[PDB]
Amino acid sequence: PRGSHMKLNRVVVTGYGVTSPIGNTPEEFWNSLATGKIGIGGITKFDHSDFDVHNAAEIQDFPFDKYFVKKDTNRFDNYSLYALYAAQEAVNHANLDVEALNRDRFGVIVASGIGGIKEIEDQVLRLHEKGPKRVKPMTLPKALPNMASGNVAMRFGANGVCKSINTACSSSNDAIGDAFRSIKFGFQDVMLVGGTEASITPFAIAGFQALTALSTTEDPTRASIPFDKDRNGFVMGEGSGMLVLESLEHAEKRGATILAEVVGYGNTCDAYHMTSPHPEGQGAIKAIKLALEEAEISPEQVAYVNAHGTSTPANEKGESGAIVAVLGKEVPVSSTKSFTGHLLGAAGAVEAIVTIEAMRHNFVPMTAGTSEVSDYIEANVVYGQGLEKEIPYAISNTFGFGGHNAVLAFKRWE
Amino acid sequence: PRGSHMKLNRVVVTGYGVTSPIGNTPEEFWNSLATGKIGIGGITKFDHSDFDVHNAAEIQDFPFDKYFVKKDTNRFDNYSLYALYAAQEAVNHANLDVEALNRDRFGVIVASGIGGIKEIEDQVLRLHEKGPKRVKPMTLPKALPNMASGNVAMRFGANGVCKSINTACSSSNDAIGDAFRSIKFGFQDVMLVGGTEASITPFAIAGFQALTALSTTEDPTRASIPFDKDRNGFVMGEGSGMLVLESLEHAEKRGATILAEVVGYGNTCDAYHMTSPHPEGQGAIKAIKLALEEAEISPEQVAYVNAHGTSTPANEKGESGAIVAVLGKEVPVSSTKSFTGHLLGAAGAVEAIVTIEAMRHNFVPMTAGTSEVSDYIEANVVYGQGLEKEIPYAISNTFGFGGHNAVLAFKRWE
Ligand SMILES: [Mg+2]
Ligand SMILES: [Mg+2]
Ligand SMILES: [Mg+2]
Ligand SMILES: [Mg+2]
Repeated sequence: PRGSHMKLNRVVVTGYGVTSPIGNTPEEFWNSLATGKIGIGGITKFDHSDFDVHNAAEIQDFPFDKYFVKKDTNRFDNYSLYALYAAQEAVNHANLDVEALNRDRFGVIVASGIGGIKEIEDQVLRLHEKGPKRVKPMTLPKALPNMASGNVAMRFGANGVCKSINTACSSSNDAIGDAFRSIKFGFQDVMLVGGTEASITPFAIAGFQALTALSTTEDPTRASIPFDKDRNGFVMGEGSGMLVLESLEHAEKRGATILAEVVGYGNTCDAYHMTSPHPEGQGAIKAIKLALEEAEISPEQVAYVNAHGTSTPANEKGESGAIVAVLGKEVPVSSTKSFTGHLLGAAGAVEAIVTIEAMRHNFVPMTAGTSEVSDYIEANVVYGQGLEKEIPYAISNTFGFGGHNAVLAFKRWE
Repeated sequence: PRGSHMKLNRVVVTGYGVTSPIGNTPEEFWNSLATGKIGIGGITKFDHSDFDVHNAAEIQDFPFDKYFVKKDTNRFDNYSLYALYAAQEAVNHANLDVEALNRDRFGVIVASGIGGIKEIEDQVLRLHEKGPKRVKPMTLPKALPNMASGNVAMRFGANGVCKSINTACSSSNDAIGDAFRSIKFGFQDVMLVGGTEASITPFAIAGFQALTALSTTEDPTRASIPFDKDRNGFVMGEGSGMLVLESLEHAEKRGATILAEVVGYGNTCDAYHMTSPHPEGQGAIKAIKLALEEAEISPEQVAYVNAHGTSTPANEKGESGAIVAVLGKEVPVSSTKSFTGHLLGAAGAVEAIVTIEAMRHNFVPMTAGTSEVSDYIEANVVYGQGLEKEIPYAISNTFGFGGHNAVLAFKRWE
């Protein structure tokens, strides 16, 4: 028989990995934040002469050779390559020996908003140029958005939970929350969890341009400017973040080095507009409150907010309103999309890494680029330079296309 | 403060909705099963002259006019239309008054494996024929796989959890399991949950043909033949199933009519091959056992298995092996993909409806088409005609591309 009651478990972070426009190790990634070096510049992945958008945050130095060989491009779109690299880096960082685990209690969640969209565009064209017999056998294994999760599970022998979650910009915030809840409620002992996106393509840029969602600002240093009066759309980035989560008991029993604790998760829905956030941040308020309630902390204990902060007029008006409503005007807020661009399905995972690293360095990274915050924005937006401070608890927001709100609360470790 | 312990809740089904190749109401859908009328025939959605596959299970009578008007095609791909129709039908069936609910405790999960893939193919072509300025503004709101969930939430004012899950063929089995766990652990009181797919398109058929995953059998009555010695690939279907799940307390307090109870969920990963299931069903065995353990039932109590049963050599060899290993050679097994085709991300939701309807009618639907089961298959495969019997508990399997195994256990209600 099963018990009537479940005794809750604590959940800790033991390692992480990243490939991104500002670095491919936590040390490189943090150094960019601490020195004020952004990753936005002119697009190089395709000819963008006919577009209205000419900037993106690219990974121009992906360390392909560390783990892969040429034949791996037959099997993996970049959206999977990025996840596999970040997952191996996270396993290494955690000093996790996957051959010593209970593999039935080891799971994987790899979120993505769009999946292998380069593969889709290129094979649609091949179909219509050459006919159906010439579509590549590996088209769907490369393209379908769940495949990165299955690929990561195969690499590490994870026989437990394996899934992908899609909530657009919230996808990897929801992934980390779901993995946290799995471990908290006793289903798994170890989860590799995060997100990945590789959507700097003609089609995906054209689609977001058609939605009027992208900044058309020519100067790459003035294009991603969250909370700034001149903001006018997001700048697309690419990459992956992956975290190792463990039960506290599992981590301590094996002598792991613990990097942070996950303590709360809030997920709500605006049920308001298909792509615009609620203008007063109504769903965002409720998501923040849920995360704090689960973590058993008061608003005054939150010492940093890593904002969703995509650099749109509507987003930061509501998001500042939501943060002020729940937490007030003193808590420091910054958006690191000013450095990384908008990583879409990978945004929550990379921003969880930002938040953990901020707690471990006693340092709130600035919002790069921003100079003049809108008059009506009442939140304590950090810009110009970062802030030295103790950060015992912090939250990271994502408020995504489709109305999906997700907030994670983290606690500094001992 | 939060408790140290969570008191578990029971979870019940109060309504469901369906659009599918064998019907667009539970009554039509069941009647097709009870009379032996399949939904597979020649493709009509595109010119398939150049293809090797000429059959599919289409919805050729979608009741567009019941809820939609012409302008809705500007906003919604068919993958969202199908989900919105099935969700409204489920709400109606449940006699759920969405204006009387706690909307913060009302959530939505709409699974999909591929999302608005017609929109993607058609707008890729527009991009390359006319240039980026001519890509339609609603391209990504129509295409992205999370949008159906957000659309359903907006229709009903669901302000709680809103997400999409992608585990290919397992997507809506995992969706229903996730919603079940949310309610069981006290996060939500009511969830609208299921899946949707609209992938009978040149691109998606060409992709599955290139994977060698589709039956090339010309006779539509011999193409989807799960467990049969002549099986040679799946037949693609389309549509959506949506269920209303409630806590037992919420359902009884409002005087709902209860249709079934959800009692267990097992999710594991083969971590074996990217698209082929483990040949001996090793991950499937563990997923079945997890569902039974959570439901607190013994193997002998399972009275029907709705198989994954896609009509591939490798699938049914391992799946029969897994069923025999855990449950033995007497429990009746049938695959209704013989009627509906493979609904991909919608398969688990429509098959949950099959399973519930079987329990409510005291009737195991047959596997249509199949005549001669492979010599090595030891499971009690029902074919030729369905079986009259009491079904107090039942399970439904999905074992999807990427290694994702999901099993749901249901209990008949009082
Ligand atoms: Mg660098
Ligand atoms: Mg954030
Ligand atoms: Mg009919
Ligand atoms: Mg099934």
